[PDB]
Amino acid sequence: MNIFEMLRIDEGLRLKIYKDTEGYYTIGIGHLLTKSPSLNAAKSELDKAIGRNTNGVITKDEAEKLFNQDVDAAVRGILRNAKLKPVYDSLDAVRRAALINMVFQMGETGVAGFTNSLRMLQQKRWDEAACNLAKSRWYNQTPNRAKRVITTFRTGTWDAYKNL
Ligand SMILES: *SCC1=C(Br)C(C)(C)N(O)C1(C)C
Ligand SMILES: [Cl-]
Ligand SMILES: [Cl-]
Ligand SMILES: [Cl-]
Repeated sequence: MNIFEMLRIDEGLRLKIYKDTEGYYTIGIGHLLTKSPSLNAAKSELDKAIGRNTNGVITKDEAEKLFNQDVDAAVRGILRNAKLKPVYDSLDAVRRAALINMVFQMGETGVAGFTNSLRMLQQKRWDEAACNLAKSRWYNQTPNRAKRVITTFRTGTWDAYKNL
């Protein structure tokens, strides 16, 4: 298991524009195109992202390219952020993946806002961090995915992603 395999499980793979859990136009492996309710706007974002006039459909290779960029962007976002960087630096490799996962899903600013959870993570109070993380819109809206990510922070193992 690694961050790519982890996010691939959590995000799935779809080669045609679809709406994510929040109803936003998305493609590939959880690549958010736009929050605009306009399919045309989403298609424009897609063509720009891929560098060609797509019929709202991409190849697996193209999906994986966007995915690579997006994982890179999440890590980059964590390292540039004054709140996220110290937490990330304090974590082991498995828990680092859990933090990247959160940033991939909700964005740098969103995760940076989890002040109390971040402190507990920094303190290595894993059970307490786990409980605090669950007290969120994130957990309530995507409970199975949040449970997997939280289990990863709680245990520092890939147990939540085995047999998946
Ligand atoms: S997060 C607080 C709780 C814990 Br530690 C367990 C035992 C899982 N619970 O049922 C809660 C929600 C009270
Ligand atoms: Cl998805
Ligand atoms: Cl992009
Ligand atoms: Cl879920």
